[PDB]
Amino acid sequence: MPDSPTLLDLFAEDIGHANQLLQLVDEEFQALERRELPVLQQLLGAKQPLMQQLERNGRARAEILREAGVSLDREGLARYARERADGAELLARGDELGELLERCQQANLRNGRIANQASTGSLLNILR
Repeated sequence: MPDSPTLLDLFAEDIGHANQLLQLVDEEFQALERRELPVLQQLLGAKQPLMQQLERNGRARAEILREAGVSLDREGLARYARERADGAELLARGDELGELLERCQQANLRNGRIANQASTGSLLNILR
């Protein structure tokens, strides 16, 4: 019976936002390499709404799983998914999101090593 689209929609939205974040972090890497200072502030401004959306959507996904009485990890998602028609897609998207968030975290650490990596670093700590 359970077939609400909400969880899958949250994953779909977050994959889009994580891809956009990764691209902005790469854009920032290029700017740093090229010593383009003015753009760095603008790239921070572009990352803000994404990190907010990722934070909020993480909290949404966590709340859905918690209310279903499952653990907030891949085994819990798998339990949630088990009897759902959309279950294989849930799992596939969850795993893709986990890879993208890790890629964002790494790329941001690479930039940081070169304030504007702070909120990115924090949000990704929280989300992982």
